[PDB]
Amino acid sequence: DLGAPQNPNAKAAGSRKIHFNWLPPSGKPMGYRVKYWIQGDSESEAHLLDSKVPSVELTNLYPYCDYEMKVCAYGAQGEGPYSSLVSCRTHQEVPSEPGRLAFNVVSSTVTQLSWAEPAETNGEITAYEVCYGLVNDDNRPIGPMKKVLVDNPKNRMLLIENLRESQPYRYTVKARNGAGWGPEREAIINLATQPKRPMSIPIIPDIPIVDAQS
Ligand SMILES: [Cl-]
Repeated sequence: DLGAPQNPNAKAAGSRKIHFNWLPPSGKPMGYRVKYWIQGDSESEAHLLDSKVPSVELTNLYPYCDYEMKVCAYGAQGEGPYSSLVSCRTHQEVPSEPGRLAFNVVSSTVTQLSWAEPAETNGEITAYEVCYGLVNDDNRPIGPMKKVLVDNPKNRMLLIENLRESQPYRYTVKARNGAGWGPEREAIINLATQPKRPMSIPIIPDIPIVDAQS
């Protein structure tokens, strides 16, 4: 009789891969079948992976995601029983870019900047960082970018005042999670060419409003 594979054991091998191994059972196993799924899913949603050796690498997994898996051996009698179930979480990976930058332009020197959360957070987002700087026409920076420091970096909007009139700026936003910073979303805009709309600001502490010429 083919026994259950023994000491099933899984470890994350990145954000998108898990290595799962086990000890061969007694009884002339000819190979193994691994079933794996996202913790919470059903077993018609389970993936089935064959292997000829007592380990596999699971691939094309979701970052920062709990998986469940188990493995059986097969041989002359067919399939033996499955191992006990093991769980393992993939690593976080940096988020994707934030959503496209939205500018609500108030005046020739003031604009609100906002953005959607990254389509793939690949973890929990703990901060955004906004940078901005003067550019010419080739998106060529004129001097250094500035980075904005704020009390609550999880907010997805900023008010920027005292920008240089009739001058284009590049703005970037990136997001951070436990794995670090992802790619930036960039936009280049000159407030002079934008239609203006007034906005209301509550007179309260901690409004995230930044002076562009510190
Ligand atoms: Cl990976």
